[PDB]
Amino acid sequence: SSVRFDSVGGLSNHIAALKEMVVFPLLYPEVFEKFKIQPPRGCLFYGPPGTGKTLVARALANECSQGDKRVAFFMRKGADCLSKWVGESERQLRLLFDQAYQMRPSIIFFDQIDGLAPVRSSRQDQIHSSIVSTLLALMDGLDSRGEIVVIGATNRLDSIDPALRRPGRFDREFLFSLPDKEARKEILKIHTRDWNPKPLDTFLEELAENCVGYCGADIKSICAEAALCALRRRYPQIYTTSEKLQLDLSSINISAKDFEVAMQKMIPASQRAVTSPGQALSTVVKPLLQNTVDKILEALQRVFPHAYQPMSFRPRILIVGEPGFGQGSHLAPAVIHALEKFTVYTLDIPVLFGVSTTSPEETCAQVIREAKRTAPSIVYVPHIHVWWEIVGPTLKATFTTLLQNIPSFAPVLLLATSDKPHSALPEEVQELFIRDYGEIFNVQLPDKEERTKFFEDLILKQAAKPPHERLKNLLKTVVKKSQNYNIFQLENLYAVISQCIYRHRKDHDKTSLIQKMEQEVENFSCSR
Amino acid sequence: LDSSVRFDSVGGLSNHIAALKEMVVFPLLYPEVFEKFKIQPPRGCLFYGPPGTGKTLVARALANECSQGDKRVAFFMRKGADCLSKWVGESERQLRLLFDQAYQMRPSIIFFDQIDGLAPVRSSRQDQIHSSIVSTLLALMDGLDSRGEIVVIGATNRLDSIDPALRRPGRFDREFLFSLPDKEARKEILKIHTRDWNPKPLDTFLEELAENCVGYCGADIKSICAEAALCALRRRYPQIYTTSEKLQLDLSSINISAKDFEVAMQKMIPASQRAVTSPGQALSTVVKPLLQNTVDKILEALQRVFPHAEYQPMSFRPRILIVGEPGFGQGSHLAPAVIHALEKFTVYTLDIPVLFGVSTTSPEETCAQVIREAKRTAPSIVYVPHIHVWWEIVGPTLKATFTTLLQNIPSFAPVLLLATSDKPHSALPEEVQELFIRDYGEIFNVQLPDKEERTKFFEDLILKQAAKPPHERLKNLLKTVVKKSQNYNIFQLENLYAVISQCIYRHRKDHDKTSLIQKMEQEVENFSCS
Ligand SMILES: Nc1ncnc2c1ncn2[C@@H]1O[C@H](COP(=O)(O)OP(=O)(O)OP(=O)(O)O)[C@@H](O)[C@H]1O
Ligand SMILES: Nc1ncnc2c1ncn2[C@@H]1O[C@H](COP(=O)(O)OP(=O)(O)OP(=O)(O)O)[C@@H](O)[C@H]1O
Repeated sequence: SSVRFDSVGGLSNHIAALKEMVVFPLLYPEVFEKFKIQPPRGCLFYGPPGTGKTLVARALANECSQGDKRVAFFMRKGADCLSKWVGESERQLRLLFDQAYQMRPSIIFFDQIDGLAPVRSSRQDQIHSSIVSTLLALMDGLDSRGEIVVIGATNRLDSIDPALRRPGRFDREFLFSLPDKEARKEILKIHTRDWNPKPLDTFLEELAENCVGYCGADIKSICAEAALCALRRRYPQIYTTSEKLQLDLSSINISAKDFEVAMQKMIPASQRAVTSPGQALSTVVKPLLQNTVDKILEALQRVFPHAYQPMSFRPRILIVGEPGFGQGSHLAPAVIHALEKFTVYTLDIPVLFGVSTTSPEETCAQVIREAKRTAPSIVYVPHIHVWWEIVGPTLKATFTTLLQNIPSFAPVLLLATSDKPHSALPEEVQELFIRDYGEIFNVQLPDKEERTKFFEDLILKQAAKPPHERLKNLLKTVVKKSQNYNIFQLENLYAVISQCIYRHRKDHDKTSLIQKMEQEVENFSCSR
Repeated sequence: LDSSVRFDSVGGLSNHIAALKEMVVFPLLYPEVFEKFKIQPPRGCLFYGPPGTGKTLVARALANECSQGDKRVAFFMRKGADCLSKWVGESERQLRLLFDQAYQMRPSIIFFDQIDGLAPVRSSRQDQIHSSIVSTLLALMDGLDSRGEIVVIGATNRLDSIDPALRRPGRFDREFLFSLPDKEARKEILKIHTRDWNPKPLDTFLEELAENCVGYCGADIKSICAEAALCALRRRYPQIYTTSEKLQLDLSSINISAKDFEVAMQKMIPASQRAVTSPGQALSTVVKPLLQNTVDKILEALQRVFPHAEYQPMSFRPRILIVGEPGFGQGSHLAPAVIHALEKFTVYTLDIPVLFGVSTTSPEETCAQVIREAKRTAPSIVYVPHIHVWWEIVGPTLKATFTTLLQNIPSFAPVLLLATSDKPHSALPEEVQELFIRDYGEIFNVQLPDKEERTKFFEDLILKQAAKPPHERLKNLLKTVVKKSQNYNIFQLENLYAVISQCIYRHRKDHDKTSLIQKMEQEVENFSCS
C-alpha cells in the first residue's frame, strides 16, 4: 500500500493514457461538458509474463484511494464469480456491477480474464456462453452503466470474445512488452533505491546492458540473489548449524562479483520454455569477429535505417560466406542480439518441424502476422540453401506470397544466411535479394591483427601464471601457421593449446609444458 | 435510462424503423385495416449483425417513442438469462410469470438482449435445464391459448446458434440485419455525434471524414470524437499531466481542429478488423498520384461488366481478370484498392495463406463455405489473387470443387469473381483461359504510368520538402529524375522515392542546403536497378 506510480519504471505513456480515463473526468468535469464527451472507460492490458501489468493496477488503486476525489476499487481474480447452482453464477456478476454503481466513481479490475471470457463456442458448456452474454449485456446494454471503469489483464489476447473488444466495452488495448536498455536501468534504480551503500549510476548502466531478455521480475530477483550470494560468501559457517549466530551486519556489502555469480546462475523467464535465436559472441571469439559484426551493422544501417521519420523500403539482407566462416553460427545471432528492442521471429527447420499438432504453414502464417503487428521486427531464416531444400511447394507458395502482402513501407527486416554464393542459389531466391540495392554481404576471414589478439592472452599471460622470451616466438609461429584456417579450425587449435595449460596447473615451474605447446602446434593438421 | 433518444440519432437505419412501426404503432392507430382482411400483423423480430451497429440503440429509442407518447405500450427488458433460478421448477416458472405480467398490461413489448445466451440449439450433450427452458419458451410464444398483443424482440450477435424452431412465422417471423454503415450512413452518425458542438463542423469536413472511416461501426465513429477532443486538450495544455493538481484552463483555446482528427485515427483500430485484416486497402498517400487513374479505368471496365456499380441493372456472371507484367502492381496495389472502392459489397478471399493457413479445416471446405456465403449475401465479391500460382498450388479435388461451384451460382446473380495474374492471358493453362472471355470485356491490361503521373509523384518531395526550413536547380534535378525513371515498374519507382527520402531525413538539422542537393544528385546518379 505504498506503491504510487513511483515503482512503475519504463511505462509512462500508459500511465498518461490512464490518468485521462480515471483522473481527469473528476478533476476537470467542465471540459467534457463542452463537447459532450464521456471519455473512454475501458482498457485491456496484455503482454508477456512479468512485465508490469499487475504493478500498474496496484499503483492506480493506491493513487485514487488516497486523494480528494475518493474512488472505489473492486478486484476479481480469474473466474471467482462461478457458483454451482444454475442461476447464481451470473447473479454474482449482476450483484457486483450494481454494488459498483452505488459506489461510483469506482473501478472493476478483472485479473486474468482468459478464464472468464473465452470465445463463445458450442463445443463447450453453456455456463461460459451464458456468462459472456450477461457480461457484454451488462457492460454496454440499455441502461448506461455510468462512471464505472472496467479493466482486464491477460496474456492471451486472441482468446477473448471479439464482441468484448469494441468501443463501449473495452475501448483501448495496452501492450506491456519487455524492457529495453533504457527502461531496465530505471527498474534497477527503483529496486536498489533504499540501499545503505548506494550503487553508482555507471554500474547500473553496465548492468542494464548485460541483462538482455530480462523483464521486471527478473531484475528484482537478481537484486536479491546478489545479496544472498554475498551472505553465503561472507559467512560459510551459517549453513552447517541449526541456531542463530552473531551475524555482523557491517561486512555484508555487495560487490560486482556477487552480481556476476547471480547472473551466472539465473535464466530469464522469457527463455525458459524456448531459446532465443540471438546470442552475443563469447568472450573467446569476441576479439575475432566484432569488426565483422560492426561492418554488417553498417550495411544494415544503409538498408534498414531504423537502426520526420526514417523511411525504409523492404528491408532485406543476405549474409553469404564460405562454409566455415561462421555467418549462421557466430555472426547473424550476434547481429540479432545487437538489434534488441526489435522482436525476432525465427523460421528455421527445428521450429517448423520440431513441433507437432501444427502445420509448417500454420506457423509460417502466424510468425508474419505477429511480425507485422509489432513492427519494426525481424524475420530470421538461417541457412536458406538448405531451408529451401527441406520445404514443400505449398510452404514456398505461402511464404513468398506472405511477404508480398506486407505494406511497401513496412519496417520488417528479412535476415537470412547462406553457404553457397548468391550465384549458386536456386532461382526464386536470387530475386529476393537485389545486391544492386546493397542486400548482400560477403564475409571474409579475420586479419592478422585480429588473429594475434585472439591468441595473445592465451600464449602470454595465462601461459605463465602463479601456482618470457620464447613465448613471443611461439605466438609468432602460431599466428604464422594459421593464416588460412577458418573459424572452426581456429577455435579448435585454441582449445588444443589450452589443454596443455590445464594439465600443468599444479606445476610451480614452467619450461616443461612449453615443449607441450611446441609439439601440439607442430602436430596440428587441418584441411582447407 | 436516457429519455432523449427517440429516432433522432439512429442514423443509417431507416428501412428498419419503418418496418418496426407497422408492428407496434399501426395496429393501435388504424385498427380497422387489420380487421378488414383479419390479418393480425407480425409480432416478432430478431436483430442481428456485427458488434456495434444500432441493435440496442433502436430498442432504447423504441422504449422512449412508446412510453412518452399518446398510447401506453409497456416495456419489459431482459438481459441474457436472468430467468434462471436455483430451485428445481423455478427457472421455467419465472418465464411464465413474465408472460403473464405482460398479458395483464397489454399492449406491451418484451426485449431479450443477447438471446443466444438464453435459447441455444437443443443438444443432448448439455444440461437438461437449457433443453427444457427452450421447449417452454417456444410453447408460450405459439402454442394453444393464443398469446395476445405482446411484441417479442430478441437481439443477438450469433444468429445460427439459436434454436431453428424459434425462427418461424409465429414466433420470430422477421429477421433484421444490422450491417456496417456505408459512406452516406456514416455521414449521418457523424452529424449526430457532433450535433451540439461549438463552431459546428462543415458538411464538407464531415464528408472528408466519412470517406476515411472505412470499417467503422457506429461506436467507432462515436469514439473518434472523444479521442479527438482529448488529443486537442493534450496539445493545448501539455503541463496538465505533470502536476496531479487542479489548474485554471481557459475553455476557449481548446477548439477541435483537423490534425487532431488525424492523429486520433492513427491510434485507432476499428472493432471489425481488430482480429482479422480485410483484403482491401486504399492506396497510400505516396502511391496515390501514381495509380489512382489506373484504378479509375479498372472501375470503368467494371461498370461495363458489373453494372451494379453506379428497370434494374441486369448482369450475367460478372468476371474480370487484371493482367500485367510482374512488378506493375496489380495484385499488390490495384486489386485491393478496387476492393476498397467497392465497399457495401461483401468481400471473400480465396488465397493460399487462407486456404493452407488454418488447420482442423479442409482446404476444399473453406472454398465451399465462402461460395455459399457469397451466394447468400449477394451482391458480393470472391477474390482470387494470383491465379497463375493459385492453380499450381491446389489439388485436383479443390479444382473440381471450385470450377463446379461457381457454376451452381444462378446466372443473373450479382456475384463478381475478381482475379489477377502476372503471366499474360495466353500463357495461362486452358482450364483457366476459358473462364475469361476477352471479347466479353473480362480482361484488363495494366500499363506503366506516364510522365504526368511520375512528375506528380516526385514533385512535392523534390520541390516542397527539400527546402523545409528546420530553387532553380531543384527543378533540373526533378526533370532528370522524371526522365531517367521512365522504364521502371512501381517497385523501382517507390524504391527510388525512399532512397531520396533517406537523404532529406539525414539532412534535417542543417539550416543551409547545398550539402543535401549534391548528396541528392550523386544518389540519383548512382541509382541502378535494371
Ligand atoms: N516497470 C517495473 N518496475 C518495477 N518492477 C516491475 C516492473 N515491471 C514488473 N515489475 C516486477 O514484476 C512484478 C509483476 O508485475 P505484474 O504481475 O503486473 O506483471 P504481469 O504482466 O501481471 O505478469 P503476469 O502476466 O505473469 O501476471 C511486480 O511485482 C514487480 O516487482
Ligand atoms: N446508427 C447509429 N447512430 C448513432 N449511434 C450509433 C448507431 N449505431 C450504433 N451506434 C452507437 O453504438 C452504441 C451501441 O451499440 P449497439 O447499440 O449496436 O449494441 P451492440 O454493441 O451492437 O451489441 P453487441 O455488443 O453484440 O455488439 C451506441 O452507444 C451508439 O452510440
